[PDB]
Amino acid sequence: KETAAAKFERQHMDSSTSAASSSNYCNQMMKSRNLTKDRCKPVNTFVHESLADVQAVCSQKNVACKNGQTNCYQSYSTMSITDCRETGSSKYPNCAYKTTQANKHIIVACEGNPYVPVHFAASV
Ligand SMILES: [Cl-]
Ligand SMILES: [Cl-]
Repeated sequence: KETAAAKFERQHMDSSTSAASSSNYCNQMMKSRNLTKDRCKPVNTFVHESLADVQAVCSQKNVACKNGQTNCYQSYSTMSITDCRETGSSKYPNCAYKTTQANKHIIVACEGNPYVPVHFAASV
């Protein structure tokens, strides 16, 4: 199995682009990251920052997670992100996503040793 840290990297990191540049970004990335293999993953966010900047969020503002957990952290600054969500015209295996680029603070849940992001919670 994939470790929790590696799964977070695979699903959310995209340090190779500064931002989504086309409406087809989500369709291409969801496929490239294998998120449309067994089913169409309904929602997913990609972060366009270096891995080190994202891992550093685990040392930033500690805030509560929606589920009540207390290992969530919010980034002090805004980051370049792309939210990908299936449209109503999406049916596996023909997955289709709406791409929405934005600059916002991210919230992640951290764990382990080293203590790194394991779950993408939300953006503000
Ligand atoms: Cl994979
Ligand atoms: Cl997500």
